[PDB]
Amino acid sequence: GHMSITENTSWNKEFSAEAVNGVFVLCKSSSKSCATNDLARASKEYLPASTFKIPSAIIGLETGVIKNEHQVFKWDGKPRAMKQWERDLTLRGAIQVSAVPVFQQIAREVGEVRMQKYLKKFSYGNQNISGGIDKFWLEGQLRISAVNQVEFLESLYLNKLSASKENQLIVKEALVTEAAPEYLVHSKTGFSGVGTESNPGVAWWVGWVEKETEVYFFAFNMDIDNESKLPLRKSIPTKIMESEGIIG
Amino acid sequence: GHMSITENTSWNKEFSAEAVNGVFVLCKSSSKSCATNDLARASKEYLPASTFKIPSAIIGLETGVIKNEHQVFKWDGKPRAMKQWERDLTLRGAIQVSAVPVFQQIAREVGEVRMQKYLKKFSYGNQNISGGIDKFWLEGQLRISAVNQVEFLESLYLNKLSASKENQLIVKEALVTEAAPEYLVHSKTGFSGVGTESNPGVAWWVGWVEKETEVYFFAFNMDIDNESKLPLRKSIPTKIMESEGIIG
Repeated sequence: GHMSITENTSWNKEFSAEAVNGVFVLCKSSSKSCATNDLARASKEYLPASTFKIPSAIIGLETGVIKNEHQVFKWDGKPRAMKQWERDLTLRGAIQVSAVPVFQQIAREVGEVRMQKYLKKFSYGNQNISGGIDKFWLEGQLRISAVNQVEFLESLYLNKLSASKENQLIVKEALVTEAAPEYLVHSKTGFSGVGTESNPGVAWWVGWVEKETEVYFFAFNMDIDNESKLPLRKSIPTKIMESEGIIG
Repeated sequence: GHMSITENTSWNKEFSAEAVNGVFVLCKSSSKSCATNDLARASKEYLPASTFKIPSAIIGLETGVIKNEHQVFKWDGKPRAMKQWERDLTLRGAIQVSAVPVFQQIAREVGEVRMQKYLKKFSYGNQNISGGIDKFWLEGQLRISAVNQVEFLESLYLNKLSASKENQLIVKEALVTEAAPEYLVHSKTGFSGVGTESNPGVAWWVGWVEKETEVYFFAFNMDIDNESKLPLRKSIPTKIMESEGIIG
């Protein structure tokens, strides 16, 4: 891209408090003005986990696998890994509750050939989908950096991905997580799991904030080996955005 | 259209509690299953006031007067009737804070001819934009019923208005007023003024609620001659919707 990124070690204060190894990337207006606590980690690539439901939803719409925004994903009554998935869901519903089996079936119907095509068009991380069509974003070799997330979300915000504008808009409405008269957040979490010995998992929070006529893009990730640390994925970025005057 | 509407006089309870003359229309799934406290008033046409900045936004975008969803509406410094308008505004911001001058200006640009044609394509009320190219929906001759509002909003929800799908989606995102996992409200208020004792003005609340995989369309209006009653345009529909198990 044409990203211009400045390291700002003052942000590390928010991480040391809870002994978190992670990165926050925050861009005002565009990728031409980004800041981070850690330039090295900003460009390091991790498993996307549920953040991948953003490209996946757009690819589902583009291919016709998802017929339109009113598509209902019916639950077959068989056990699913979380109780909050054991129910019929809309597209927004499935994204918001990170309904993995819904997106596993989307991925299967999209198929390897089309999936590869679109991750190339989107410049989505290392674009490596190998090893199983219904789990490459969960435990396979797909990797993306915080910098790449921000660039990808900026394109989405601008309707500049190689997808119809209407498909980008549908997926954006599905990502709205806070709506006030002059404060709108689009965001998505992810969590790969707790990893293995000496190879922690990754937790994500990515999105953008529209406050007045200003827009801020963000991507956070952190190493995680314990599920009780999970809420830090939103609290640390929230604190940093508060200190910048974005939130509150 | 094909609306099927049943009168249920029990709802009148939440009106008489407050000495309000008004109507509420509430439809589950589609206009094929609607209910109201008062059939006659449901079809009676009133000034849309700020609820007109839904069709006018679409018209704005369809005509080119609004270039896209990222257009900024620049303030000029000159006073406006309220403080919250004295600032630049996104399309969303202006809808959500209900910036009359922004929309006055949009109407002027679209002009009477284009406005007439589109209000006809949209079957919007009595389609009378007389005596105020920039005032017809606030003081002029334009009238629309609760039933018509509902049918219009369902059209918008389904992307079935005579406008590109993308413009419908742009305006829909601007109407989001509440966003939770599994609960999404799109909505828009209106007021027109306190009028007289003989001829009181009207207050509106219109929109839809997506809950689980269900959708509910609503339109409320009421007679209003005292500004202190203005929040009832929300509390009465809210109480009716709660008792239907909707406000989760």
